[PDB]
Amino acid sequence: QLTAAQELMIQQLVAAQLQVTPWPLGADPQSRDARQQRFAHFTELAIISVQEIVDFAKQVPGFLQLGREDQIALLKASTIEIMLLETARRYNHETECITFLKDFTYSKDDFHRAGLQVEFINPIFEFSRAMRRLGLDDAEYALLIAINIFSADRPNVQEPGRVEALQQPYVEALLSYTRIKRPQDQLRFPRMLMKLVSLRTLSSVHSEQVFALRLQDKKLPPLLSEIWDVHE
Ligand SMILES: O=S(=O)(c1ccccc1)N(CC(F)(F)F)c1ccc(C(O)(C(F)(F)F)C(F)(F)F)cc1
Repeated sequence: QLTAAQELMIQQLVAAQLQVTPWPLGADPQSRDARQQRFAHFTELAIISVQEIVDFAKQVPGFLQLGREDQIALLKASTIEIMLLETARRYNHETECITFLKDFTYSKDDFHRAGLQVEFINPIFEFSRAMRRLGLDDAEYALLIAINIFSADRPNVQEPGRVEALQQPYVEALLSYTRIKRPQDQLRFPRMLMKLVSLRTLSSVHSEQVFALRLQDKKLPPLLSEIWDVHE
């Protein structure tokens, strides 16, 4: 059984988890102004997602207690990973679209029309598609978000032992939650760890998608820019 202390951390997380420039209508796909406006749209969707991800972290017990520079380094690393996680949650398997809202849905071709490469769009859609077979519930997603944020090995983490100590009760809760929910499915927890590793691959591919877009003269807005640009 889950201990009281685990049922409490899950509930806080779930409760905490409860808490634009228009697509260019009928513009040519080859059109450069249209490709810029599609990019700017996604960019603005993405800005609302870091906002909500930063507001969610502030509510994870311990996070605000951490070094200001560690907060930022933890948020820097995991933003794209958490966005990817959420995209998967919201994927419409009938329609083959990542949904942001409800009338805001995007196919592979939508992303291509914004100047993105198949090298990035294909693996994001495959990850979304493969997440349904895992059948995660609210609590499992939330636990996974919290463990993703408390990753001791991110670039520029100055207090990794503190970060790991904060992670452990969440990994431990997740383990026991999976054993309770699916006693017969002993591959479930390792599958969850496998997604974490996928997220680090897709975070890396996202980074080079951002770089290539710079070579096409497409610049991220300041807020996203400080998260994702490389510069020497
Ligand atoms: O799901 S996203 O976060 C997303 C962003 C905006 C609108 C809808 C969905 N996303 C796809 C992913 F699967 F990776 F999560 C996404 C994130 C970031 C980007 C970009 O960084 C930018 F600039 F558009 F925001 C880029 F296009 F450069 F890759 C594009 C798509």
